[PDB]
Amino acid sequence: KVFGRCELAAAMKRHGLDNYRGYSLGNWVCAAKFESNFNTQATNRNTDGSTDYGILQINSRWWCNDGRTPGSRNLCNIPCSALLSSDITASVNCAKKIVSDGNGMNAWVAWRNRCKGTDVQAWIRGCRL
Ligand SMILES: [Cl-]
Ligand SMILES: [Cl-]
Ligand SMILES: [Cl-]
Ligand SMILES: [Cl-]
Ligand SMILES: [Cl-]
Ligand SMILES: [Cl-]
Ligand SMILES: [Cl-]
Ligand SMILES: [Cl-]
Ligand SMILES: [Cl-]
Ligand SMILES: [Cl-]
Ligand SMILES: [Cl-]
Ligand SMILES: [Cl-]
Ligand SMILES: [Cl-]
Ligand SMILES: [Cl-]
Ligand code: NA
Ligand code: NA
Ligand code: NA
Ligand code: NA
Ligand code: NA
Ligand code: NA
Ligand code: NA
Ligand code: NA
Repeated sequence: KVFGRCELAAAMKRHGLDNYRGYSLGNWVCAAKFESNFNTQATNRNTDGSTDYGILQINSRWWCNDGRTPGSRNLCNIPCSALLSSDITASVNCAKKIVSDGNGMNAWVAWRNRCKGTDVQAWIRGCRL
């Protein structure tokens, strides 16, 4: 599923991401834009052989099991495929664990490089929330 910008903002807010660990909703929407272009089915392979899955490109190195990432962990206790669902529950629940692990949203390189310090409010501008 490819979410609309405000559609995704609403879904994230409902799932408790607005101001989760202090990160306003616009941060999450911005992260999602640059990670996946709002596409739940997005996948990308990392240089180390791990793979990123879903709207927030959660990595199989630590967070989900895909059966093909040697020496990796599955800290969200989910098959990586669950992160590709049209229902973003699994992605959000896992993102909550990731963002709580010490480095906040810096875990998402694209957030650090493209959203951090920017006017992220613009990402939820005009949305009925
Ligand atoms: Cl779609
Ligand atoms: Cl957009
Ligand atoms: Cl809502
Ligand atoms: Cl915001
Ligand atoms: Cl992989
Ligand atoms: Cl994801
Ligand atoms: Cl990696
Ligand atoms: Cl594995
Ligand atoms: Cl594990
Ligand atoms: Cl599994
Ligand atoms: Cl959803
Ligand atoms: Cl933080
Ligand atoms: Cl990570
Ligand atoms: Cl900011
Ligand atoms: Na899009
Ligand atoms: Na497996
Ligand atoms: Na799926
Ligand atoms: Na999803
Ligand atoms: Na889900
Ligand atoms: Na950018
Ligand atoms: Na930017
Ligand atoms: Na920010």
